[PDB]
Amino acid sequence: SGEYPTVNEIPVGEVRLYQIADGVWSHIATQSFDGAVYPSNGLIVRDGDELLLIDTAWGAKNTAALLAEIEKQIGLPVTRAVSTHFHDDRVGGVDVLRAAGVATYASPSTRRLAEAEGNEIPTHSLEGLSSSGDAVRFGPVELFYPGAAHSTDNLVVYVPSANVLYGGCAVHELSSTSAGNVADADLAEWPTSVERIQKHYPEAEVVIPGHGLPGGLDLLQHTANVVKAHKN
Ligand SMILES: C[C@H](OCc1ccc(CN)cc1)c1cccc2c(-c3ccc(CS(C)(=O)=O)c(Cl)c3)c(C(=O)O)[nH]c12
Ligand SMILES: [Zn+2]
Ligand SMILES: [Zn+2]
Repeated sequence: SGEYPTVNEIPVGEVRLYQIADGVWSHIATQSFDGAVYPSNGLIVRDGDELLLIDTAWGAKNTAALLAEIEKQIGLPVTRAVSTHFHDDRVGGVDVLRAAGVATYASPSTRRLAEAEGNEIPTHSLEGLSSSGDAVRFGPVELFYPGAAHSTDNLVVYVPSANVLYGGCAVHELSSTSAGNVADADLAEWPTSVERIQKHYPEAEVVIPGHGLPGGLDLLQHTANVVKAHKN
């Protein structure tokens, strides 16, 4: 009823949307992984009379439910999707999107890692993002590669019309006490990559983590703090 959704409002298989700003929503879903249940976020950005989707809802059935929820709540077609790294919470559901006519995109780094891992593979490669600090436009957003952090391929997304920074899994929520799933992370480089985000997007007003509650710019420093403490 208006607060940011959590698993206690989200059975696995259901999707909720949350209005972030004019023409910007997050999507929230829950999934089971290794015997525990987790929430995860993605983004939806209005692109004229179409929608740009950032990240799947972590699974085929969740992503089908996401498309149905978008039709119910927004009613504009999702035409393109970008996955911000190669893990299942970002690409799991790409096959569903592709069969629903959505054009799916990711960096070549993400595509190679997804393929090697056996995860679903976005169709189209996003060039121009291979060096840290790189940025490219994609419809109503800017895609930015900050360097290795949560994963070597992680991208962040900025919505300039609303000063919304979608950090994906390189950014953690304020209540977090650990750095999440670090199996593919670079804990030593992560703070430097976060510093690059801070320098590039100093006017961000909303910061959205890959998992958990949005907040403000403090999520960036908090993420560096939790990562440094995990490393140590
Ligand atoms: C889908 C993704 O795959 C990662 C992966 C990597 C490698 C392998 C081996 N090839 C297999 C899978 C995945 C799966 C499960 C958990 C996570 C978490 C996560 C973990 C703990 C917490 C704290 S919490 C809520 O427990 O208190 C939080 Cl927030 C987030 C993240 C994340 O940090 O982004 N990503 C996750
Ligand atoms: Zn991940
Ligand atoms: Zn994640």
